[PDB]
Amino acid sequence: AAFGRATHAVVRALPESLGQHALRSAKGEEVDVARAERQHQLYVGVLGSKLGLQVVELPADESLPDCVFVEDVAVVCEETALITRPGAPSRRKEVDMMKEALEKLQLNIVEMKDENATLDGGDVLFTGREFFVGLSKRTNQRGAEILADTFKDYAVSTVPVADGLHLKSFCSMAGPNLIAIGSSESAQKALKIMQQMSDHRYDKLTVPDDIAANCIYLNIPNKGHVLLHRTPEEYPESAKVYEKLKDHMLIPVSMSELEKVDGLLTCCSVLINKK
Ligand SMILES: *[C@@](=[N])([C][C])[N][C][C][C][C]([N])C([O])=O
Repeated sequence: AAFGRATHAVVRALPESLGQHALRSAKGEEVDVARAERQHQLYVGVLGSKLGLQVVELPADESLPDCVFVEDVAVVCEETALITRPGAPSRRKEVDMMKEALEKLQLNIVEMKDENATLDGGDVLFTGREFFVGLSKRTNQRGAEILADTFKDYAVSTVPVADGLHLKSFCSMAGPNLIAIGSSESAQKALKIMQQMSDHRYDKLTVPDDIAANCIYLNIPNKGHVLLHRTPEEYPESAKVYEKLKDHMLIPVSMSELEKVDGLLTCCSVLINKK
């Protein structure tokens, strides 16, 4: 029953249409869809092959350029699964194949139908003891409330998010009571507004680069602490910090191509503890 304990992961293959048609907050370089396919296969390979997780791998839909970012379509807590209503109208038909696959895992599904409420999963931080929900261009106040009710079991608190990002675009959990946090002003501000709002003090793992604050933390059997982090070729100074976490089974994972379209590590799966 440890924080980070998982048995299944839900992942979705990226469509060829992601190369040219995936939403991306800024203009960047060309997407090597092949390279992004490799990088995705290596991501899924760690979770399933190396870490023993049962992986649910959904088929790529071409008409949904962003289908590979499954995090944004669902939020799982305990045995309940909140099916979101993404900020991006064009992204809502990913809900459908995720819904149907969460049904095969026997999860308690609650759907966000409220035509006014929006929520991207990436805007949701779950520390194990409460919820922090980002308010952004993808997630609204009304979306936060529906989440607050689905999991009445947990305290929800909201924090304001800048630019064209998610809350987890600069943070995530690095272990039980350890939030990975970016060094930027925007990230520090966010964290401090989160700190004041809880009846608990979280330890902080501060890293130079905000994007590299987005890692995946798992507590898998016989292994203990496991952490997938952005590779040293990508963010060397951030990898330096993780490297110090000695009781953690550090796995470097590349996400350079998908990053072009604002894809980070957490975005690409939904983690599930089936007891
Ligand atoms: C991750 N959860 C970051 C918080 N989601 C990134 C989604 C990127 C995608 N291209 C989109 O929705 O625009």
